Amino acid sequence: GSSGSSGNSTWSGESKTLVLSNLSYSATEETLQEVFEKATFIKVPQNQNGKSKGYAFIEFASFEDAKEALNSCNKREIEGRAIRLELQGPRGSPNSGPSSG
Repeated sequence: GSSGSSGNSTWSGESKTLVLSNLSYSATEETLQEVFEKATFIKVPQNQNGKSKGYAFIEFASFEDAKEALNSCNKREIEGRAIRLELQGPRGSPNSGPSSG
């Protein structure tokens, strides 16, 4: 959390469910099933018409696999649209550090 892109950081927590965002309507569970092979289950919420709300819910065996794909898949260009992945769950927090000991 800051005013600038940092990258993949080790958050104090573990989640087997990955939160996909920036999904294209043209993209469906089918396309996702290709990007995530370890994904034990893929969910893509669409609209009454058939348009992806703009996000998705990926499921894995554990925080192990989920992170394995979330580390790479991160910012995956699908159907001409960059998709982001974030470990679903609570909002963790870093540990202050004024002076190292």
